[PDB]
Amino acid sequence: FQSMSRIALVTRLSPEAEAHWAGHLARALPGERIDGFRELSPAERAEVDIAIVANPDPADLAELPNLVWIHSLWAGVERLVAELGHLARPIVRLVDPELARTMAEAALAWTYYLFRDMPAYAAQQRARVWKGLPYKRPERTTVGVLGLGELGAAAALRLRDAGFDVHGWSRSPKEIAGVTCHAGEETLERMLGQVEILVCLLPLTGETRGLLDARRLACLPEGAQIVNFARGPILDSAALIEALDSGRIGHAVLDVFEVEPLPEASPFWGHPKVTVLPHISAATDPETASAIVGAHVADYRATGRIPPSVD
Amino acid sequence: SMSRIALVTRLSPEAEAHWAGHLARALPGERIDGFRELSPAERAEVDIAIVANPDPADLAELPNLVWIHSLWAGVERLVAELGHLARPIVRLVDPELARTMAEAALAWTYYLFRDMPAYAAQQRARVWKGLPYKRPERTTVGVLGLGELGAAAALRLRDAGFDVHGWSRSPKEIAGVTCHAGEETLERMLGQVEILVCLLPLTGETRGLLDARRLACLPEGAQIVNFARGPILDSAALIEALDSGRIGHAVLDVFEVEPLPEASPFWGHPKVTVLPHISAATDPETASAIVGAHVADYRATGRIPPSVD
Repeated sequence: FQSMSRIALVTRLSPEAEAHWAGHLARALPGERIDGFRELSPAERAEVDIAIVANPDPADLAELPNLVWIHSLWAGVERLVAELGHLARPIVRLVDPELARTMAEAALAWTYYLFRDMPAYAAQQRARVWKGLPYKRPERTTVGVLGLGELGAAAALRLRDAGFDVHGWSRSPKEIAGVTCHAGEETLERMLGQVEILVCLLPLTGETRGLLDARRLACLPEGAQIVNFARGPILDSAALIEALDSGRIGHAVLDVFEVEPLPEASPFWGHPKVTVLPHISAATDPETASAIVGAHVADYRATGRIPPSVD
Repeated sequence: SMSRIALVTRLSPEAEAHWAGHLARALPGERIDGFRELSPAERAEVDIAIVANPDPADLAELPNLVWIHSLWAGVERLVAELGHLARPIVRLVDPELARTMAEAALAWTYYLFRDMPAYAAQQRARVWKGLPYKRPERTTVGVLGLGELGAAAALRLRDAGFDVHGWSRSPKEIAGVTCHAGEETLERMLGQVEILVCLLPLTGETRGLLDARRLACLPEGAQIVNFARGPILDSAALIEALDSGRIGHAVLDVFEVEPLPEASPFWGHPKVTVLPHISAATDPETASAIVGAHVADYRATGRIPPSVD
């Protein structure tokens, strides 16, 4: 017999979440043989040359000999490259050309969530309290964006077009029309000082790890609200909790955490001033994500060319 | 001897105080107090009441009252309810209202679209689980009512990328929005709408418009936002549609009794988001100046502004 090729879907998602993906991937890649890792026998595993993954268990990936390369379903594979660099199979991240748009949407939707007092109304609804809160217009409301790369800039422009008084910070100079742009660590504290809602869209490096520490959080106005779409380590967890408790920070929408899935024992889950999101601000719709995986897979079947991978 | 103004509301104390401060700035010459702060002698001095969902019982304790200025745009409830006083009622026509209502339409569409209720429910249960996203362009959003508010709202939604459908009783064309006209087309419109935003005025033709039958026309799991008025929507029918799964969620801002009594089932319902009439939310800075001008003109001329009747 001619030996046969196949694809394993290796995740640690809920079974219904994995099955949702399987269905979409099957649509995008008809004829490929795609199975949940759990469904494959040892013979079938030895046939697998491509793994499509979402937070896979390394133990499962190690049970696939003859594996050639990996396609993540996620955009952020930093967790994965560290966890699995050692398997010496290229890792391909899911790069979606519409990420900036979708992240800018999310910045706006969650700024509105805070601006329009949705959390407070939800809390009051649970206590059966009817109580309208003071409204002021966006134009008298200062919104800060940390990070002015492709995502931060897109986000700032959506916020601007919504009518907010938008301030931007970056390490280098940036000029974005209708947005007051601040440059360098020197101007950061003056920028934080004026901002009622802060949206974080910074990349994680040496110079940004712990950038939002106890000191810097204290620079924000009393009651300021924060949205973290960046990475966990940009923000000092324990310092955020103390600032929340004391009232310095009014509310925090958190999408990114040092450990993900966020462990059950994190105090963030229960915290009254915290909204926890499971790393979805910028997610691709699975139809689009699947079609991109599909195209990459199809190109490898045609050319033997592994797509551009990560270090 | 002198005149004075009473601020008569059933808002939160801090919401009332926010208004008092702004009104005081817009009307420095005047004496303005919260109704509760006035003694019976002082009450007899009051000639103008500035109101927001006032308690009629309070307005009745002001004898020499001449006219009323509402802080709200929709005073239809009030004119009927205060018919027995036969005193002019002046509404707030505020130019910023359309912008602010359109903002709200968008923000709460985003609340539903981005799955915020479900993520909140997961958070309470300590469940980490990303949900499928689909783009706005593949997502149909309906607006009921295409007056000044509904049209503004439709345009914000359109510019957000949503597949926007509009319904009104009269013909109307809004660019980049699929517009439906007349009660005949209503059910075909409801039929393809995933999120429905209600911005209809209360009239004879709209009382009970969203009844059991019409709710059933929506696709399974459709989500609704009611920024219109309580009687547009059949309460008990909504609750049964929520329970059965026909309707996935409902954001409700408007109720015939406000504050919403502690015993309403809407408070404790897991598929309901209750908002305390924040469809009346308006920046008081801007609004106060309009009240101010009206009050000032009456102090100068004795002319009551154009009232409703």
